[PDB]
Amino acid sequence: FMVSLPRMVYPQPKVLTPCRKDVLVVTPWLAPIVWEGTFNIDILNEQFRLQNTTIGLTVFAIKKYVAFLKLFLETAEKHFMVGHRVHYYVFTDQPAAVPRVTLGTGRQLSVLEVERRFLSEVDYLVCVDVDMEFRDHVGVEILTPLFGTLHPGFYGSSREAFTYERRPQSQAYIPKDEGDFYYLGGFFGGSVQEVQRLTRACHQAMMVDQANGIEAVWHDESHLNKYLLRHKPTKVLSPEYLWDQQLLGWPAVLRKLRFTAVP
Ligand SMILES: [Cl-]
Ligand SMILES: [Hg+2]
Ligand SMILES: [Hg+2]
Ligand SMILES: [Hg+2]
Ligand SMILES: [Hg+2]
Ligand SMILES: [Hg+2]
Ligand SMILES: [Mn+2]
Repeated sequence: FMVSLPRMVYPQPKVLTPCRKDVLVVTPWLAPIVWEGTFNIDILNEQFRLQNTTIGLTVFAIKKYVAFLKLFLETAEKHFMVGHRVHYYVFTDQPAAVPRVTLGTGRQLSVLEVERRFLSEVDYLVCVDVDMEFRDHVGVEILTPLFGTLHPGFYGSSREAFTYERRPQSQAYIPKDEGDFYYLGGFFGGSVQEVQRLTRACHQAMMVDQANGIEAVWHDESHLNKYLLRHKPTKVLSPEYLWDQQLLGWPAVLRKLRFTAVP
């Protein structure tokens, strides 16, 4: 089970004072939406460390994308799950091109040239795009059975504007009157079991579409959105977790820019 937390001194939560008055911090199915100010990282760090949590971070770097690995890994070392056990999984067609990045204690990297394995090596899997860089804290506050991240270009949009697959001939089809949020295909995760269930579902849905001669408007992301619509995530990450400052600047609603696209 889980052992007791130790004595800790921190500000008492205020029942009659809203966390944030500018954003939604909980979904209709009671999943928290992670924004700066909603969590006390010291409490969460304690909770996950007491469980000796290991987080796997997977990235695919093919062809010219291998050039993004150095910055990605170096910044992950400074901001991703610092203090916890981390196992990086770099899938690439150029294993010899992977840069030799210096890792902190308790962190390792495996190069897989281009599943069981994940179940016995890590507790959670975080799947992200490699042409990115960490700029601020990305920690255990995101860990949960299944999470999706709000696409920075649609967080304030109506479901009508969401670029979901709109053709009924596709397994990723989502009608104009359905949809909670538009999740990004570049940052999702959860327990190994839940992540594998999601990838398995999308892989099969994509095979059906292919056989039917159709390709979802935004490929994997379209299927990811259909999956999360029908299997509600247990946590939703705010756009703080995947932003593009060049394209979107730095709105007041974002107190931190944690993971961003590289110019
Ligand atoms: Cl991945
Ligand atoms: Hg708060
Ligand atoms: Hg993954
Ligand atoms: Hg899917
Ligand atoms: Hg897929
Ligand atoms: Hg997917
Ligand atoms: Mn990307």
